[PDB]
Amino acid sequence: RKCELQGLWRNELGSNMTISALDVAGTFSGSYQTAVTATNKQILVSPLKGAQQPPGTKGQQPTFGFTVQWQFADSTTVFVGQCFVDRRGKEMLEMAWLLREEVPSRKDTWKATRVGTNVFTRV
Amino acid sequence: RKCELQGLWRNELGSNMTISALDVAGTFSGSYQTAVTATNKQILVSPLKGAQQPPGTKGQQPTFGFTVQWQFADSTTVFVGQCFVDRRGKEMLEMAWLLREEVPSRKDTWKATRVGTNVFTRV
Amino acid sequence: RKCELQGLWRNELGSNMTISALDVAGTFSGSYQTAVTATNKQILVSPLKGAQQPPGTKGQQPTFGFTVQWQFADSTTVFVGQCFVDRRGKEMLEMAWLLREEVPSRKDTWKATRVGTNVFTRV
Amino acid sequence: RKCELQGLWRNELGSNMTISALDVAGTFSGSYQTAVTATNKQILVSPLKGAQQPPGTKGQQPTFGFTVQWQFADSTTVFVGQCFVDRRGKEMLEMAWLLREEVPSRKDTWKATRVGTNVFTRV
Ligand SMILES: O=C(O)CCCC[C@H]1[C@H]2NC(=O)N[C@H]2C[S@@]1=O
Ligand SMILES: O=C(O)CCCC[C@H]1[C@H]2NC(=O)N[C@H]2C[S@@]1=O
Ligand SMILES: O=C(O)CCCC[C@H]1[C@H]2NC(=O)N[C@H]2C[S@@]1=O
Ligand SMILES: O=C(O)CCCC[C@H]1[C@H]2NC(=O)N[C@H]2C[S@@]1=O
Repeated sequence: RKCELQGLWRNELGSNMTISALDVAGTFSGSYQTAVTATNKQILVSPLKGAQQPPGTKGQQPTFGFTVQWQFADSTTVFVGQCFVDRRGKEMLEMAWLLREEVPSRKDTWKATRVGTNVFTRV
Repeated sequence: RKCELQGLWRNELGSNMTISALDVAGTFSGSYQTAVTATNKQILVSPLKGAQQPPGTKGQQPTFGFTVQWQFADSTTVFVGQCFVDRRGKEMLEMAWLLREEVPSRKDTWKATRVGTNVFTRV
Repeated sequence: RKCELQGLWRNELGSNMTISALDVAGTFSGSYQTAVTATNKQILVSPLKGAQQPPGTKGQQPTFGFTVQWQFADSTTVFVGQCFVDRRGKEMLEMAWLLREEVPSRKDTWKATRVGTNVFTRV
Repeated sequence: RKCELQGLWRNELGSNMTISALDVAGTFSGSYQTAVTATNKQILVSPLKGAQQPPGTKGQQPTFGFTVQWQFADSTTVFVGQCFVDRRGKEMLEMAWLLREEVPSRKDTWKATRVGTNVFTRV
């Protein structure tokens, strides 16, 4: 089915992710291979956990989000988004994300969160 | 233990959330009772799914995130953050969030995502 | 003059903007013709006001930001970004933005702010 | 003059800012003394430039935004917000911000932008 989250996706940065089938409650797992890191550590495949809303009846794909638990950094990213299918059946996940760094003190919390967007296409 | 995610939390908006114990992989579930909605629907307790990094050894709490699958809206929120413990042992979760609305077309994606911050204290 | 902000730009949504010459302090003015709106109002050209950092000497273009005072809406947008010149000399402004709605009370501030990204190319 | 931007403000991080009188077009200037920095540089007073919407007639203060050109860093911040007067007449600016780092290449743009919120009270 078009825009099913399950499967292999790639974003404009060259990152890849695999999403599992959805459980009955719309929960899913997956793995994320980022192309880029703000750290200087070697990148390792990392697990993700999320949930997607059940589909409506208006020809629109439901919203979803997940958390990436990076295996090589102390940071955590969450992504939230919605899939779209164009005229030609090409699927795209439009996503926004927040990347949270682990900071030394509460006084540094103001600087801890970066934000961005990604677009994923089906591999 | 201080800053253990498991338990009952409340934010400045008056929202409440319960977080489960962490599984071995640092995955957790929970429920979220928001005080506020951008919709005009009646608020219903909603499930959450997330993951937390394992703790370091520097006296700092690890980062974490989760997804809220709202039971009364087509939207999805993700939250990402870090707990802090003050001089007096009062715990606070410092969080940033993105709220994603389900939009009718890809051309409306630009307007689909709101952003904010919350601070949770232990109930 | 590569990556000189002064001039005419268009982003991926079809929005156009004109930036005036920078004054000595790096402040500038301009106009912004958005292709899209979250309102049901007729879009009208709107003024912008901003500032850019002095160029450094390392071959990297300086960061800059601006505010757009929409003439057809009660909201305000801020854009912040940096210009890049590709291998062929083509200029792109990579920007992130926040769109702030005017809300009826303080309790409503939580839902007031949308976030996104745009890329502009020279017209 | 309740919620008149002109004047002196301090936020929860200890930052101070002075906003000049608004000109007829609602544009303004000012200075910003941040208490905190993501750099290891000595903080220096920095100029801001912004704009505010014309007051409506519904008893709600208009949205506004500004850019801060940090004098001690290569980054730029944009703030966007709205003033509120509480039951006792106390004014608070509820603001969200983006802090854009200058990055060495375009490929690095993804990590360039931090986001957060501040609340200002009249000094
Ligand atoms: O560097 C880190 O702290 C962990 C790796 C973060 C990779 C980021 C980057 N990769 C990607 O595919 N989209 C952006 C948003 S994700 O936080
Ligand atoms: O209105 C909706 O679309 C679903 C409910 C969203 C509640 C928001 C609001 N509640 C809260 O505790 N923090 C903020 C961020 S959450 O998206
Ligand atoms: O609808 C409104 O409230 C005012 C118009 C906002 C247009 C938005 C939209 N147009 C554009 O070029 N980029 C995005 C970010 S801007 O806030
Ligand atoms: O360190 C830098 O790059 C420049 C200074 C940035 C200070 C930040 C910090 N100060 C403040 O009052 N609110 C937050 C958001 S502002 O970007």
